[PDB]
Amino acid sequence: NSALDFLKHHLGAATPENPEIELLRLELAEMKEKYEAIVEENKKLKAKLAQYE
Amino acid sequence: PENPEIELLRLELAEMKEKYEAIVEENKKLKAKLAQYE
Repeated sequence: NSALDFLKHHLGAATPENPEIELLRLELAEMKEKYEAIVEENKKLKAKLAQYE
Repeated sequence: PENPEIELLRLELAEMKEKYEAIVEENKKLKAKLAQYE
């Protein structure tokens, strides 16, 4: 039963907040921020080259 | 720590970083090729 299943997963010992995991998640978010910025720049450089060639 | 969840997170962090070093490298070529017209 999907109802019981969901209940069975959301009940019990929650996951203790691990400091290493929180860090890594913030590094991931941070790295993704930087990546998306450069994707913007990368798209601008490509727009410029379109003018030439 | 030899924790699957932690190691998985490190793998994703490493991938995102690899995807990021590729555009950084990708633009290197662009800027350089761009000044062949500008």
